[PDB]
Amino acid sequence: IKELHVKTVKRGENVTMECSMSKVTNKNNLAWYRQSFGKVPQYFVRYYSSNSGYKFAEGFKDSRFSMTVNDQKFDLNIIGAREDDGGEYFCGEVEGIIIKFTSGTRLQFEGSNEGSKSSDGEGSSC
Amino acid sequence: IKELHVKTVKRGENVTMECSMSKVTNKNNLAWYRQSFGKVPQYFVRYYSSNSGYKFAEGFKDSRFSMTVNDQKFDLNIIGAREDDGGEYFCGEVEGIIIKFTSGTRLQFEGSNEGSKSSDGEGSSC
Repeated sequence: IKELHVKTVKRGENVTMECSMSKVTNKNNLAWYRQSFGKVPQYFVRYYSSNSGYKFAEGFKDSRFSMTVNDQKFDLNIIGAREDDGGEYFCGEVEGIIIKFTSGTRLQFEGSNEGSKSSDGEGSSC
Repeated sequence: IKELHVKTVKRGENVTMECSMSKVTNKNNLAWYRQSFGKVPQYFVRYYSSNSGYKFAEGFKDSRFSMTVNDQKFDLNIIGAREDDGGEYFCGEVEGIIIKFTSGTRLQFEGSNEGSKSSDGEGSSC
């Protein structure tokens, strides 16, 4: 039962969550579904017989997101990396009346450590 | 976008988790998954034209687990919640090539450091 790839960084980066293709099946039932923290996972963007090769869910505005898709890949990408990006991401192919997430990813941002003037202290990592 | 039920719970508690029949489309396509923290989520138990009207994932045996499946309910029950029942559970139903998660619950425990001779030190917190 596979582990969610854990991947920390911070504001401005760019980050790539790699789902494979690769033992994948009916492309058209292939997805990502974004899960922000404490919410319920929604479908987010799907594969799409075209050049780029995807389409984001209708409910959805953000130039920052895209994917490299081709025969091997089905990766999301984000340019610069805000923080409410913070979430889990699973990529799954609905097949049957079941979806079998063949991967996804946790991306948690800052850590943190941000230029001394305002606030509490004590590091850390207690 | 629809939030998790946070359900903080005592080691030994019996827990039920709610999905509403009230608002599917087709109950032939509506199931639970369970993502153990920082794993990938997993088809877990689905709906079934049966007396009990459900049937567990083929990878799955645990007598604790059951469902209250009727006209109103698609209800996930746990006898003697223990620690590693923790995680996140969602209910959702496949619809074409998408699944749609109608709800789910972030079960957590205890809610503790349950104990006394815990502790390196502190108050708080947090």
